[PDB]
Parts: sequence; structure tokens; C-alpha cells
Amino acid sequence: KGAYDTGTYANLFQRSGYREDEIKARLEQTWNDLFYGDEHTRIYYPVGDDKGYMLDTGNDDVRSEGMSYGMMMAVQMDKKHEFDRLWNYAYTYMQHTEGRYKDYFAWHCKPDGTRLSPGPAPDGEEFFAMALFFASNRWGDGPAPYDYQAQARKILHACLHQGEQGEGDPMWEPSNRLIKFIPELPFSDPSYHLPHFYELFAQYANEQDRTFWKEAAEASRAYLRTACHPVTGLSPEYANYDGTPAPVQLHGDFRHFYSDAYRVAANVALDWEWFRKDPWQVQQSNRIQAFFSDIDVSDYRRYTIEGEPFNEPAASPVGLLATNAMASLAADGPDADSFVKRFWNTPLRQGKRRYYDNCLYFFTMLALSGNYRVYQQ
Repeated sequence: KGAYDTGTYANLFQRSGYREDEIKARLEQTWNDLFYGDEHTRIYYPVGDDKGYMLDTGNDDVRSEGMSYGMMMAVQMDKKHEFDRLWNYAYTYMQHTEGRYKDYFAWHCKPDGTRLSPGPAPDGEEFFAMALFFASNRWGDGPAPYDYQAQARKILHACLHQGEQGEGDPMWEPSNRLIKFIPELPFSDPSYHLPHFYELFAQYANEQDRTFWKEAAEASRAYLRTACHPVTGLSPEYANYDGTPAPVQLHGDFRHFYSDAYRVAANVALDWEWFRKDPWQVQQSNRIQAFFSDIDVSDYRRYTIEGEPFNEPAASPVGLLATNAMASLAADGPDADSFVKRFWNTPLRQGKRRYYDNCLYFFTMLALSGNYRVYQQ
């Protein structure tokens, strides 16, 4: 039985030998550095009386992934003031009130709130919805826009029913219950698949959509079994509905293992911890850890999914290490303890390119300390 049933969350740092007091302190120190740290470390910036944003330091913009990530970090750490500031920013500047993207969020804007392009990034919407359901369950609903449960249901309504609402498109393909890369294109991004979140959408979303969310959970677990390489455990950034790498796109070649694909190992391991439904998830976690067991983080590259290294280095090697270590929630092989200790000894990234690494880092620090939890009711 998973943590959803038992209420017990594995403290992998404690199992590795770290003291409960040091683990708590390290998690609180990670939060303080990311949200209130110095100018070379922090990624959260308050705005006036009631807003705040998560800055993509590398691109000098604010992304719906990043805002939704910040809200999930905040609710898991019981930080309601920061949650409400991030949510108010996303609600005020990024969420569409009309047109083909009604109730979706512009995927990026300038820090001042100016939208840069109207189209969404579906992984943003699913983190916004999960974080808002947890806000409702931990803290209770306030007046709009802080009526968390109704806001979450409104987002997931649009995710499934946008084509009925007007000229746009839903974020899930109805015929196969799989999330799409963007509403308009007929392929997916394996890192967007969160079967563990869809299990909870099946409990918390509008009653009419609960059967769909439960089928989406099963379809996504099966989809990941097709998308992850059976030898290396590596997955492509973009994949066809059948799990093979999607064709080269106008904006780049996403057939390889790079930034987006890092989250797959993290997502598989958390579904295993929460629901414990697909034992393949243990072997997938063992495979990716075995692949990286003898590779230095400073030497991480782009890889073909069959494990051929490019000369090109990883842009977010600390992010990749974080997701490899989060796989210890599921992995039972010879490398699981080593990755937990290597992660413990790795500090937050600093400087211009810190954003993506530091988001993935914080979620691993939550999960390995036993603090990435389901908030029920």
C-alpha cells in the first residue's frame, strides 16, 4: 500500500543515516535560500502588497511552470502568504478570461505581468490544479480568487472541455486519455504525465470528470512504460502517442534526453510512493540510476535515449542529479543510497542559470525528507 492509504511517507535521508533535526533544518534552509536568499540564489520575488513571482533567471521571464511549481512548494511547506502572492500573480496577469485559451494561463510573461504569448504549457495547469486542491484541503477556501477548490475545478474543466467552451482545444486527447504537449499538436511530452495527480483529480475534480481522471491515471502509467527506454530508462523530451520520439520540431530537436525529460524519473518515483500500483516503476528507477551511477554530475551531457552521449553538456546538471536522486523513492538497486548522499552533499545552484535546477532540487529535498505529501479531505 502507498502513502495515500497508509499516511506514512519514507524519509530516505533518515534511512540513509542523517539525523531528523539536521534533515528538518536543511529543508527549512533550502526554502529560506530559494524564497528569501541572496541575489545569486533566490528565485522568488514579492511584488507590492499582494503578489509575487518565480523568475526564470536564464530567460528573464516568468513561466506558468515556475509559478505553479512555486505554489506546490509553498503548500507542501505550509507557507500560505507566499502561496497566495504567487496565485494572485498567476490569476491577475496570466489566466485568460476569454477566447480560445479561456481559463488557461499564458505560458510566459515579463516580470511586470505583460504577456509574451497567449498559448499555455499544460504542465503549468496540472500543477496549479493539484496545488490549489492541496491549498483547499490544508487551509480551506476563501473569497475569489482564493476559493481554491473552485479555482482548481475551473482549470481542470477547461483542460478537458475547452473544445466545447469555444474554438480552442482540450489539453488531453479524448481518444487515448493522454496529455498533449500543447492543445493544438498531436503528440505528448512524457515529463507532463502525472498519474499520481490524476488519481487525486479523480477524487477532487468536478463529479462529471472523475471517471476520465481515473482512466487518465491508468493511461499515463501505461504511456510511460512505452516512452522510457527499456535498457537506459531514458525518455525523449517529446514523444508520439505510441511512446516513440516525436519528429524534429520547427523550434528544435526534442528526440533526446535533456531538461524536460529529467522530471520523468521524479514523477514515476512519487507515483510509486503515493499509490504503489505499477512495479515496473521500481525497475525504471533502478535503470536510470544504473545509467548515471558512474557519471560525474559535472560530466552530464545530452544523451540519445539508447544512452549515446553528445559532446554537448546538460544545461541543468544539478536538476538531473536531483531527479536521479528522487528516483530513490522507488529504486531498490545498488545505487539508491549513493544518489541520496550525493544529493545531500550538493548545494543549490547559483547565478544566471539557477532557476530550473533549483526547482527540481527543492522537490527532491521535499520528497527525500518525507515531506512531498498528499493533503486529503
